[PDB]
Amino acid sequence: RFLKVKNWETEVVLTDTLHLKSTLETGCTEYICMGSIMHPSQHARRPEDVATKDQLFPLAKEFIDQYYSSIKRFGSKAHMERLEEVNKEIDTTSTYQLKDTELIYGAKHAWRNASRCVGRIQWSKLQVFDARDCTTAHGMFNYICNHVKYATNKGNLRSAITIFPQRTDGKHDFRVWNSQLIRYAGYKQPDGSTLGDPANVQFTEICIQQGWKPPRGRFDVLPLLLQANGNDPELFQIPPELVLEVPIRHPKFEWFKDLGLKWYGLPAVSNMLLEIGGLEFSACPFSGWYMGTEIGVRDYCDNSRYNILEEVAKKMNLDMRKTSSLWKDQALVEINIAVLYSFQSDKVTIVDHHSATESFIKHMENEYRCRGGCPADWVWIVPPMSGSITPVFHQEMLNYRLTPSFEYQPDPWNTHVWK
Amino acid sequence: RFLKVKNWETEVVLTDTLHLKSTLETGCTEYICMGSIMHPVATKDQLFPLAKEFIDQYYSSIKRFGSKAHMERLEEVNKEIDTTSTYQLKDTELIYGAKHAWRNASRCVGRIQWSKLQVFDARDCTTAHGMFNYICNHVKYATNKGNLRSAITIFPQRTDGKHDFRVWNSQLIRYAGYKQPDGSTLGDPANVQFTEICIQQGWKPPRGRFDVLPLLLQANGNDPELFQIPPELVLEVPIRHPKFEWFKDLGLKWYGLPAVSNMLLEIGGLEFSACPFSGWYMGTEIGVRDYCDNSRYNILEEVAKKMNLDMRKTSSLWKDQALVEINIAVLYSFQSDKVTIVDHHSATESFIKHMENEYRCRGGCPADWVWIVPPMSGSITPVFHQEMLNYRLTPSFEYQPDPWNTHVWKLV
Ligand code: HEM
Ligand code: HEM
Ligand SMILES: Cc1cc(N)nc(COc2cc(CCN3CCC(F)(F)CC3)cc(F)c2F)c1
Ligand SMILES: Cc1cc(N)nc(COc2cc(CCN3CCC(F)(F)CC3)cc(F)c2F)c1
Ligand SMILES: C[C@H](O)[C@H](O)[C@H]1CNc2nc(N)[nH]c(=O)c2N1
Ligand SMILES: C[C@H](O)[C@H](O)[C@H]1CNc2nc(N)[nH]c(=O)c2N1
Ligand SMILES: [Zn+2]
Repeated sequence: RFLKVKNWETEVVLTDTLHLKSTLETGCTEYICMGSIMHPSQHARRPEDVATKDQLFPLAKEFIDQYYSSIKRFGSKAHMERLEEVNKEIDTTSTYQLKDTELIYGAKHAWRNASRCVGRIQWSKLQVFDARDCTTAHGMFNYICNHVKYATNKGNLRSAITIFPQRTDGKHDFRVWNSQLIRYAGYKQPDGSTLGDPANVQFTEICIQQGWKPPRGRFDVLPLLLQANGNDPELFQIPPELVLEVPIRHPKFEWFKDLGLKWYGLPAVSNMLLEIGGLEFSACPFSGWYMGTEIGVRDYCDNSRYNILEEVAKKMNLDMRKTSSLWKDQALVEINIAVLYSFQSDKVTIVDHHSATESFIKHMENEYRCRGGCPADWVWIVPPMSGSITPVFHQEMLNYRLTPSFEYQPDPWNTHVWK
Repeated sequence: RFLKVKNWETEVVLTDTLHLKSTLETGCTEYICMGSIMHPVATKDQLFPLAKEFIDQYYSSIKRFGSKAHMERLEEVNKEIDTTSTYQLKDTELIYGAKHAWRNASRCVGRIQWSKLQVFDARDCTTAHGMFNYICNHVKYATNKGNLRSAITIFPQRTDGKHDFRVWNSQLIRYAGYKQPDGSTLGDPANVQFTEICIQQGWKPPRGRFDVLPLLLQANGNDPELFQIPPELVLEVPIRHPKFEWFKDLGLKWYGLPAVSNMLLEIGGLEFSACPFSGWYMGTEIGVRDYCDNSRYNILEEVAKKMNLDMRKTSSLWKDQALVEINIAVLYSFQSDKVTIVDHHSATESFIKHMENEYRCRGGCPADWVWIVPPMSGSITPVFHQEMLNYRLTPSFEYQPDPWNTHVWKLV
């Protein structure tokens, strides 16, 4: 009927009715909760390939309805024309095309709806680049460069999304094969260890296989591997002057700069699927700006990532015999101090996890005020260090799936037939 | 039906069949997940299937299912429910029930020790003085001069609801909280309400920072009664730091024995409304939650102050820096006094080992990621990366209303 969530630090109780508009399954049941499953559900809104009219149109009707409801219409002339227009369009092309307004609406609301995104207070300030006229990988390279350059903005990062042509039959997808626009290569060393970023060893090998010439450093920005209209993907090197990087140094430890660490400034997720009114935009790279922990905790300290903890602990002269000295926890703090200090010293947008989580609490409040709820994944929202000293740790959250949304999709090299 | 859980750090995949045996709700629906919600007497007819379920499972665990003894027990339980509208667990069933309620505690990271549980049967207890005696012996046994040992003491089960046994304390050892006229709090701000209840019941408070609270014990539905745990049974650890000589000057201490006492133990449909159980601490419970939660002792600013940290902006991570040192202090202090403690790294690693074993021998292990992940350094512990299925098996430990919200006072 209606569900309350409580913050146990402040005893604020919020009352959620927005979940009544939830469309697809969470993966949980009355008897089993999957809230820590990374991909709990395969409930998609349309079949795998080109859907029949009774399949795609209801999804379309729902989104147009929602969009016109959003803008204080519904039933207006333009709404009833838009329905008949989408009707005839599906009647004659098995798909339909979004107007520019609806596309901008759907992107912003997919972001707004992203229960895993702590950054959503910014949701309505999204720059939407319409790339639906794109037709070749070279055109995708042009569009993505413009995205990177606009979003980077000489460090004053700007949120943006570039939306390439929607899926038609499934054999013609546009995909950015890179999981993110800018990542560092991972190199399988002969002994068995790994140089660079271990997460990317496979993708780095597809790139080498596709003819990329690895510099074989620790921070080799990977080429783009762009696929247009289902064709074989093509490699492009992003102009280095477009890839802003921050050398990581520490405000107290002078020896820290000598770890040779740097990171890139723009986080740009490029492997997710944007779904609006039943249409599926398989190539929609979206970017914002980093939360320090993503680099300082996950990218740097995960065991199967850069794994610098013991290296930094050594330089710190920390008791590393046993776990209880908390040498890992201590170094982990210093690394995230360095990351934050470095980005701010170079005037590159970055938000610490205290500020970010605080903003999200404010966002939840706004959303419950105006929308009647805010889907949020507590497992993703709580930062990967110092969880309980951030306000979201003490904040109950309801999770549910609202459309438009960003969705996971298979890695294209698992599903692509080469030519 | 099967369900797979992945570890994204190791790629190990486990297959959960055990979830097919849960029965009460998780709180989640098919379209909403409530996995971060903290909190989401039986008739004769209701009790028979619950009883049979538990007796069936006990006899299954001991490879005696279908046996002569299984079937007579089942019939013997049915007669009791017919006669008395309830039944009595055998001692073996009580021990097994209690161990398995711990085993099934999806929020508990220390379940690798679930089968080493000392079970104190206190179902013959009739008065608050009796409960105190039992609880004193529990505390002495568990504390074991710092070599802490897991233990539960089980008092008589619910009958009509009018005769509940209750430990009104949320935990057996807690420090008192006193709000001052000026709004400030002395002691443990969490326990201010419960301290007020004791003071009203007659407890004379020392009004200090680490006053061990008195037990407030209710037997057979009667008004609860006050008892002072004998001070020699409350092992405490003064918190010092290995590096900062100044840390001892914070005057911090903590009690060695964590002993939860406000929960309900549910075995075969029977409700044991008073079942205090204890183990030993994970360091972050004290060092992160007890000390650094804002609603708690809130010593981050104090500790950061003494670290000459820049506390102007959050991005200096002064809170994270001070939190780590505090948790080092907690572990170093307990270890130096040879009082059992476990750091969150060692604890999470053992629980993964345990979880894996539980999938192998039992077909799964229900687990609450929101509670298993430590409250600091979350992703540098192995559990953060471990997918976990959450579901509710019985026997279970269950939450229950605070007794002062339900008790109807006898004394005029
Ligand atoms: C503007 C600054 C932003 C910040 C600080 C931010 C923060 C974050 C963080 C920390 C995560 C978790 C990332 C991880 O642990 O891998 C996340 C997830 C996510 N964000 Fe945001 N975000 C921002 C902008 C955006 C934008 C512009 C979009 C889309 C238009 C977006 C959509 C998402 C989605 C879909 C996820 C889930 C990703 C997944 O499931 O793998 N975010 N965000
Ligand atoms: C032996 C060492 C033990 C360790 C290291 C341990 C560790 C923990 C921790 C860290 C929590 C989370 C507590 C919180 O954040 O408030 C917890 C919860 C819990 N533990 Fe264990 N525990 C231990 C023993 C036990 C025993 C002996 C029992 C029962 C016989 C038990 C049953 C539970 C239950 C039911 C919870 C959930 C608490 C709640 O829901 O409020 N644990 N444990
Ligand atoms: C828009 C946006 C803003 C922001 N501030 N952050 C993000 C998240 O962006 C990245 C995320 C990752 C890691 C993704 N992670 C890998 C392991 C996993 F698969 F298990 C879960 C997903 C690497 C990157 F380079 C990223 F830019 C996105
Ligand atoms: C057997 C066992 C071992 C262990 N290692 N730990 C525990 C849990 O022990 C305690 C937990 C708490 C606080 C519980 N917490 C209160 C705030 C909340 F209500 F929000 C959520 C529950 C206080 C204490 F004194 C504790 F001993 C139990
Ligand atoms: C809102 C949220 O569920 C709440 O803060 C939970 C989070 N995880 C927790 N985890 C543990 N171990 N103990 C807790 O009290 C909590 N509190
Ligand atoms: C198993 C677990 O769900 C997985 O490791 C999750 C935990 N929470 C996370 N939270 C964020 N923000 N990002 C992640 O990659 C993860 N990983
Ligand atoms: Zn759930």
